[PDB]
Amino acid sequence: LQRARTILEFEKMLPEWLRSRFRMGELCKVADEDFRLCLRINEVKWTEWKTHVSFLNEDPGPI
Amino acid sequence: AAKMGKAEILKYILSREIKEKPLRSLSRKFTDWAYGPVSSSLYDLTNVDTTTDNSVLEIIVYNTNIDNRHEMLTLEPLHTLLHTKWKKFAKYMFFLSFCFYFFYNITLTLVSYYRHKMSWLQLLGRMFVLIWATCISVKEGIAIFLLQSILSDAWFHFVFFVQAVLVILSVFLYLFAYKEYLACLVLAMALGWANMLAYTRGFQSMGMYSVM
Amino acid sequence: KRLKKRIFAAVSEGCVEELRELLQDLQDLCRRRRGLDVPDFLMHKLTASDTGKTCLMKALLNINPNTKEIVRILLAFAEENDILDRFINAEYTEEAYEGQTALNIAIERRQGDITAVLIAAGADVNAHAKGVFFNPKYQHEGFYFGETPLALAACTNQPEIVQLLMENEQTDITSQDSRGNNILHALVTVAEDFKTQNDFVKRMYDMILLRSGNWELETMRNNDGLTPLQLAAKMGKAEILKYILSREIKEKPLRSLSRKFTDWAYGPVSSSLYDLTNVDTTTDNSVLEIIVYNTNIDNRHEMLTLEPLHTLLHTKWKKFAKYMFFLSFCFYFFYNITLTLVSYYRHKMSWLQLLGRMFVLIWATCISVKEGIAIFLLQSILSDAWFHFVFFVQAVLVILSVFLYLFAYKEYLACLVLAMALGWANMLAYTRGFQSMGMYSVMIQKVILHDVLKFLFVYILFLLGFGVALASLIGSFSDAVLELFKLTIGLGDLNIQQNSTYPILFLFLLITYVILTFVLLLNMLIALMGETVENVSKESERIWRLQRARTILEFEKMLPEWLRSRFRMGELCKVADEDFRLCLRINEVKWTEWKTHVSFLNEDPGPI
Amino acid sequence: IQKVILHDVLKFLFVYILFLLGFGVALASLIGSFSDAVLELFKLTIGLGDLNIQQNSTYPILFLFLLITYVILTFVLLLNMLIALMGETVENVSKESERIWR
Ligand SMILES: COc1ccc2ccc(=O)oc2c1CC=C(C)C
Ligand SMILES: COc1ccc2ccc(=O)oc2c1CC=C(C)C
Ligand SMILES: COc1ccc2ccc(=O)oc2c1CC=C(C)C
Ligand SMILES: COc1ccc2ccc(=O)oc2c1CC=C(C)C
Repeated sequence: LQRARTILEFEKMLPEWLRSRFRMGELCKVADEDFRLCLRINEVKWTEWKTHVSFLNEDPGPI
Repeated sequence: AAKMGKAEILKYILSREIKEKPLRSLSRKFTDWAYGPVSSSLYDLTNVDTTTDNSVLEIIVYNTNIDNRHEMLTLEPLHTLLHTKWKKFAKYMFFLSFCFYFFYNITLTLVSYYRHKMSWLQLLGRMFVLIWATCISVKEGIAIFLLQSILSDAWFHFVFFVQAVLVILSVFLYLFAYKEYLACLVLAMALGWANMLAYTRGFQSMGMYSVM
Repeated sequence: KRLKKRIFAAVSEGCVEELRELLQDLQDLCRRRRGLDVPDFLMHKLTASDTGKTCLMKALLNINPNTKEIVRILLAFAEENDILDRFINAEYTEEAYEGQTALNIAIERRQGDITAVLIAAGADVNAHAKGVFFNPKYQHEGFYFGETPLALAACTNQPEIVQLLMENEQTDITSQDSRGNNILHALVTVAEDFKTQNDFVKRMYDMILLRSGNWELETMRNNDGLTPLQLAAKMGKAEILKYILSREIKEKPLRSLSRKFTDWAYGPVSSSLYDLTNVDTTTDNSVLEIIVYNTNIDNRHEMLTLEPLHTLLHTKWKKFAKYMFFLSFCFYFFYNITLTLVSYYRHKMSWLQLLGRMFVLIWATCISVKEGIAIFLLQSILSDAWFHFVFFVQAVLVILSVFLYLFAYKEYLACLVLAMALGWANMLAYTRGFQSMGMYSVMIQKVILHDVLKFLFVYILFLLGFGVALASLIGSFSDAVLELFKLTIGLGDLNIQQNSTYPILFLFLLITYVILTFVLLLNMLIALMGETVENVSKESERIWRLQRARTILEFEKMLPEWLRSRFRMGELCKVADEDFRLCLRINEVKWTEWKTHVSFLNEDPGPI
Repeated sequence: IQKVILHDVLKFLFVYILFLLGFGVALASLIGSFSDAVLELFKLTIGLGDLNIQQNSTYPILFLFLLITYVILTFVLLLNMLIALMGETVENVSKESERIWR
């Protein structure tokens, strides 16, 4: 918790145009006429086996 | 859900994947691509990031009255977003903070009793002390004025301001020509080494040397 | 161009009747385009130009409950135009995804029903996927299933689809992809422990192996040079390596493809012959030299409790190195005793002094030769690669000393002392054998040195922190700061207690230093009783088994060749028709598993 | 129990004698010269600080650096013995010394 305060306090110490450069996440079209700043987290699941019907990008490549 | 500390109802907001086709928009944790057992999942940061006035970070982290803050900070669009901010901001800045404050207290004891046209390394060393201690009184003077709390980190904003003001109050006594130019400057340097112990909040090996 | 994109759109959804009339339009497009004879025109209207994705791919990507109807119309449309070979066996042309071959899409989507339709129509079941995705450089970028549709069926846990591909004719089970792997490498490459994977990789290793029936597809080497046993050791896959060394197969027509033969069983007492065909240091690689001489993996203590490994360390210990390591411990101990005697204590020299100096000169040169090889042959320096260095340092400094006597320098005396002082440091490095000396390893002593230096890093600050306040009450600091830590040693000072300025304040400052140091000293013992106790007692017992296991293998390379011919573990046994394998005997007693015994080599149970 | 403790102290002495001999050869170079210096070494742990051998003719700053590393490393080994007794001896003997007493 004491580290987590020092991360937020330092971000207010940055200038405004530094936070524009250092930006976490990318814009992604998740629905029709929608764009959201989104974080990518890659996970590997071996137990839950199912066919995949809810997926945005058909071609799986990190491009 | 962040301010009251409700944990498992906040897991449901940041991981609300909805696979139904007519309303997939009302969802977070989108799946970008899945191939067999390897799947790439886009969590959402519409209000879960310090880019607006409030955020889920500033309400979870900058908060003392609740409870339970370590459990909410292991939720997945939060716990990754601390770690990505740590890897690109503050593993550089906190180590840069640790050196400039360490070279500050080294310079205090050297120019005090050990060592116009002064010596060139002695003049630039005294130049480094005068500007930097005033920056701490300005910086920590704001953080006290903006803000139970003193158990966690609100006391630690005070003591750097105390170390800053006593150096400034010392040289002001030289303008008023008092005897306490010597004694109060010593108490500032002795309290200065106390706050280098307050940079032990980052180091995991120094977790057992906290104040708690 | 509107007609093309409406086909890819109608295929993406369940629009059956829209897809029919588009094909009725596209067939009417071919009647006006009879001049090109439509090989490529039928491809160009059903395949994107840049990516090479086909309409048959596009249905299998987007699984909907009308997918079974979309494909059977497309395959019937491909059959009317006689283009079914190019329409099914088509592939991407991107930099990634090279040859994804829509059969592999249906196998990925866990759709076994539409899988059989493609195979019966002819889907070229050995269609190698390539490209940078399926052969990823980083682990999270892609998925390495093994570049074979037969591999992906068993790697993604589809047992009935393993059956459909294998029983097909031109499956070619022993195929090698890029990187050279079999299917058995691909199952070994992709596995974890029993957590996260409920044993499917182990049984998918099984089901492919019985239908193979031969010793190719498990004695085949990839481009690196490894068999699926050796590659199971190098990557550290634990429970798939339990299955190789304990693969007993009780079926009569193929009992040869087995390890852990049962030699004789009588009631609850059974004698089991494990196998050592490549599990013993008699070839270039082995499962011992790949498990023991390896630092990059993880997990080495778990693989070394597997049964043809764990016994084979113990049998080598009982007949080689409980003799040699105790012989190593005495010759190095008599070495450092002889150094300090001939240095300062004690032509025609004295006879016991001349033979003592004779023992030092030849032996220290042997260490520089022996450890000079082990450095030249070879992250690593955390475990035993640093310990090969220091004996060479102790060897060379004695040799460099006497060379300075040839160059007549003053440093014949001083460098020889530093060699002797470093010589007693390496007798502490013979504490890797003794189990009582497991808590005196370097891994624990590094953690303790980490926890003391950070305590000094607290203590120096409070030494400087209180000490500036001592310097004000009267170098004045350099006199007072020496009085401060000597007070903790026990030097109480009376004259500086009687200060001119504020004697009651300096006495109050002294008593708070004694208390706060006593707080910090108690704060160090909480750090060691809290953290160090549990985890290192797990770690120092696992690093002690491993450090012994390196000393057993290093000693075996120190034996001559004809000594390893004499000292031989295991015997030759006829386990099948016209087969002989060097095999270890392990006698075990099982009382719970009751069964009649039908798989046994020797009918008469006697140890003869 | 008293056999196990005597086993764990003698192996600590078997570490300590080596570091007594190991640092002590470096003490013998900075100036029997060893037999005078090796007596000063363990009496320093008893509490006999010596002033004249602190003022060496050859390299006084090196011998002071050698002295402070002996005090720390012995304090490491002394802490290393208490980890051995709190880690192993506590659980098993409390199972064993109650069964051997009955
Ligand atoms: C170093 O990044 C941080 C920093 C602070 C915290 C605080 C709360 C927490 O539970 O997690 C955190 C992480 C994530 C660490 C890793 C290794 C993903
Ligand atoms: C990166 O700079 C730092 C680093 C750490 C601290 C610590 C406390 C504080 O109040 O101030 C700090 C500053 C700002 C100083 C300047 C000169 C802008
Ligand atoms: C003394 O033989 C050794 C030597 C080293 C190891 C290292 C790993 C391991 O787990 O087991 C080992 C054994 C077997 C001991 C017995 C009593 C069967
Ligand atoms: C059995 O002999 C030993 C024993 C232990 C060691 C230890 C390290 C080493 O590098 O060398 C050794 C030798 C070889 C010495 C000779 C004279 C052939």
